[PDB]
Amino acid sequence: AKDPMRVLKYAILGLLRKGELSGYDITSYFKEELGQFWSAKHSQIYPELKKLTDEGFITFRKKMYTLTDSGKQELHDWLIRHQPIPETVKDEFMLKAYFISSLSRQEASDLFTDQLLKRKAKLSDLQGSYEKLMASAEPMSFSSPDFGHYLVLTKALEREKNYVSWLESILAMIDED
Amino acid sequence: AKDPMRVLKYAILGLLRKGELSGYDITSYFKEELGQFWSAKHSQIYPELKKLTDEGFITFRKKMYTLTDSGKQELHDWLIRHQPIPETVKDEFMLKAYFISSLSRQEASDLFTDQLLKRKAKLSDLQGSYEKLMASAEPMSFSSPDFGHYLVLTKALEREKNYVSWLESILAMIDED
Ligand SMILES: COc1cc(/C=C/C(=O)O)ccc1O
Ligand SMILES: COc1cc(/C=C/C(=O)O)ccc1O
Repeated sequence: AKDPMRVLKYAILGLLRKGELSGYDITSYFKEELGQFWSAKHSQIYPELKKLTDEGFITFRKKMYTLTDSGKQELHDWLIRHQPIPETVKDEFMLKAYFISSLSRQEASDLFTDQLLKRKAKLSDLQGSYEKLMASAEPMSFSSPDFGHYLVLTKALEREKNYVSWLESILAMIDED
Repeated sequence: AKDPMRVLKYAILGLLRKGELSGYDITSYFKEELGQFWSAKHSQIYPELKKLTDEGFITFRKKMYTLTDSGKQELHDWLIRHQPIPETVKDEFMLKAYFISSLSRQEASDLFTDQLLKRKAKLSDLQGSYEKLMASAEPMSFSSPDFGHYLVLTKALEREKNYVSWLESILAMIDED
């Protein structure tokens, strides 16, 4: 069996791509933006940092961490590797939807309406984060330092907007004329 | 520590909601439609079936399995329970996108174009499954026996369409005028 903390490997190497960071800084990215789409069990971060140092991908000199040439190559190879798209992530709400025959029209309406209100609230939160990012002076483009952050935030916004739209469509079918 | 096979519990109870099924039938739903969004390690199915029988949620009389009144209540309580939306599923491609600063414009174009072609192919596959479902005679509605299947398939189609659209948008930014 392999160590579950290995899931943090490329997240850690990537965070270091632009230059040195303290463990505090790294831990901070996980507590903030990076933890929203690549959650860490915070107990795993320092141990994985140690493993990557010991494997020669990261060095340190507070301790300040940087990529080695080996680390840079390790991150580059992973970025450019093509992998099949993975298996669909288990969405428990969608398993419920699959079994909707076990609910009355009203029960189905209440289940879907609960999910819609929750997803609209999440979308409001993402929209806030997006507006915060976009409050920067430099217009957004491929060359912006913040382009990767823009990519993750716009993906999440589109994702939740699409979930909301789908739920509204189903509610209209549950509430057919 | 709890048993990972417990992830199959409500999938199994739900499959039995409309009446008796053989283990072959249950295994078949997992190999086909249900495995596409709620994947089972096929080694876990029979053991979980046994656990649910022994817990009194399912009975058997080939062995043919049915929900007990307890099982029906167990499925009902889960269906109507409201849970917070869970944490975002780790999408490794999106971690790469977050670190796009480590790629040239051409490298970024090639990465995103690979992902787009793969997602368009998956979408073609979902569209085929959708057309197969919709080849039934009875028009689709809340009251259709197939409404739950429609829900999972349309969700998946919308999901992948939205991913494709997002990728196209990013490719156009990578290829700005
Ligand atoms: C709320 O702020 C953020 C959220 C995300 C991603 C969220 C998700 O994929 O669900 C990414 C960057 C952010 O700054
Ligand atoms: C390809 O056929 C199917 C696919 C799905 C779901 C796929 C997913 O969520 O990725 C559901 C029912 C189907 O019949």
